[PDB]
Amino acid sequence: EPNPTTIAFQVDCYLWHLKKTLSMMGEVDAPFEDRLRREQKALKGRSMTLGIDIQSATQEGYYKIKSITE
Amino acid sequence: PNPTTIAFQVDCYLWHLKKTLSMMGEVDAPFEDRLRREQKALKGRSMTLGIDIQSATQEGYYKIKSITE
Repeated sequence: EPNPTTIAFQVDCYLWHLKKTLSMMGEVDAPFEDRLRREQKALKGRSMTLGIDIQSATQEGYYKIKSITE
Repeated sequence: PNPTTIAFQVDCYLWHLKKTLSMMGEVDAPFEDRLRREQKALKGRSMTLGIDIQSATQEGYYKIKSITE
């Protein structure tokens, strides 16, 4: 019985860190990095609702993505 | 290269990840709402780019693993 709403937040947080990383690396286009600015305001708003640290959650998301793949 | 294509590859493979989690029943309904809405977006971009989703997925996989940790 793990918690879907928390996993979702963690995964969204990590995926954002992954997507952002590629933008850091100049490998993506402007709309991609625009969805990135907005997704960021989104997670903050969600971070504040759930009361869950984003740095903390990125870690867990990273873990979850790794388990279903690699 | 090029940035629009990479971005499409990443989006598609990331979508495949999100759906996998959706199927595992490990994410909630809004995440699944985002997933279903995104799907119709990606089909738009695919017929705009001339890039089939399956193949952009395959590509997306290798691209992300190379930055994974």
